[PDB]
Amino acid sequence: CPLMVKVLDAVRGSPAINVAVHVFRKAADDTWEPFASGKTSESGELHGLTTEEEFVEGIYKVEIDTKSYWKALGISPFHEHAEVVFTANDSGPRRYTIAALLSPYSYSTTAVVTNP
Amino acid sequence: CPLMVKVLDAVRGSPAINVAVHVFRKAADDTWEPFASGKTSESGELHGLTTEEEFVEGIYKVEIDTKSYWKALGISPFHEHAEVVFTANDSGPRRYTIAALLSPYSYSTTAVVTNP
Amino acid sequence: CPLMVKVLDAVRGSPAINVAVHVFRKAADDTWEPFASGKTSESGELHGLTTEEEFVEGIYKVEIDTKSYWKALGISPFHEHAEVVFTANDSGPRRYTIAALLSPYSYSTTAVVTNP
Amino acid sequence: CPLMVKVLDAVRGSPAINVAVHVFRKAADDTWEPFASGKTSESGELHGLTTEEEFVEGIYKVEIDTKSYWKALGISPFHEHAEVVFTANDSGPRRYTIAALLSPYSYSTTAVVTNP
Ligand SMILES: OB(O)c1ccc(/C=C/c2cc(O)cc(O)c2)c(Cl)c1
Ligand SMILES: OB(O)c1ccc(/C=C/c2cc(O)cc(O)c2)c(Cl)c1
Repeated sequence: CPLMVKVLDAVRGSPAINVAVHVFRKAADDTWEPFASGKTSESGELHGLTTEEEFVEGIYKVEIDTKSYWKALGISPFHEHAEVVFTANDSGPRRYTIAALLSPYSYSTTAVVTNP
Repeated sequence: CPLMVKVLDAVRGSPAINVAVHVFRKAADDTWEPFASGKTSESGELHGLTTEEEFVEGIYKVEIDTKSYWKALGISPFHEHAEVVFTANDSGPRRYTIAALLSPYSYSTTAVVTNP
Repeated sequence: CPLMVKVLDAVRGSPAINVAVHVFRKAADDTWEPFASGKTSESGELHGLTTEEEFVEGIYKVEIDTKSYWKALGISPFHEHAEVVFTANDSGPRRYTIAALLSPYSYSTTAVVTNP
Repeated sequence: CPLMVKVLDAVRGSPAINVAVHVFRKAADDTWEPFASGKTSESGELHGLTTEEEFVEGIYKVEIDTKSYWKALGISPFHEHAEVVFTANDSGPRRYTIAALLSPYSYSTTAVVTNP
């Protein structure tokens, strides 16, 4: 797929499983249109959010529901969620992996952008 | 200073200087109302955004114009901006420092929540 | 394999390719014995460092040559290398992924520990 | 203060208090000679490690006893310690802050290098 999301847990040393993820795309009217959604697998990965034909040039926001994830482990986390906003495919079609590493009061995110 | 924002540059190994920073607070209609903003100092810090009386419980968003920072340095930046969304809670006397460490394709953020 | 190393580049938004990696194991005499070595592939991954029979209980140090990596891109980085030191398999045999995310003046590392 | 060390807790969202910190300097025989050490304050900071005259160019190692920190909080910590290895260079008047952000299975570190 042209878009994949990977989530890691820095407290447990494991993939972040069952993490809800929502993708929005900025519409012409400048509002965030819902584009795709899903949940991470046993390996902390989310595959199949979209296809090459559907994943056109645009501004995208990937929202990772970190709060729900931590609450289900008894932790009262700082953030509501992690948000990643970026322009996609404005220099031709590429493959995007959005990775996040999660702690209760901190997170980091990076992007791996590759051209097939 | 119940809220401070500090921004660092992981490429140059320096404070992120003259970075635009916006704080929004979610309203009743769940809209993002502008709350405070400014530009980071020579120390990469932004103080005096708000006061203890004005900084009530609620949901807050800190938005960092990372795109403009990297452009001014001539790196092609991946993110449109860096966004940090959290709930301010009154559980005792608290002060919040929102730190962000910036790279062209990644950022990390942490909250340092302390009792004065 | 029971030990894999993954390295990402936060400046370029890509896997960190051709990164030299050395693994040491603390010997009885309390010196660091050379245990395994290798280089990351096109995907930023290093496979085949060791086997289940060889990867016994111990204290291990994984040294990632970050300086050589950046120098070959014209960057004069802060760190000599990234070092990850940890006790392995003292609670039974497990699989270890050591991940690093690299910037010129910063890096982060995490561990994904799974039980097959 | 040409060298400061600051340590933060990504789980509790707080300064890492009373953390042991050791600084070593590589000798001619390429041995790690003890150079300075101490314990972080209530602010997670360690000042007065050295002086401008004593802090000559060379290779330095900052070692943080993260294992003992997490044990005191009852989390099973992955790393034996966190280590940061860098070359101090005289290219102009410089001051170094070595920051580390700690999780049980991960840490990130950055250098803030500034001209007084
Ligand atoms: O295919 B795999 O086995 C795999 C393993 C680990 C990662 C980790 C990515 C990462 C993101 C951060 O913000 C900080 C950090 O230290 C690591 C990834 Cl993308 C893939
Ligand atoms: O004195 B202060 O007000 C202060 C507060 C916070 C930091 C450091 C923040 C930091 C954040 C990350 O997401 C990764 C990382 O390695 C470091 C520093 Cl240096 C200083």
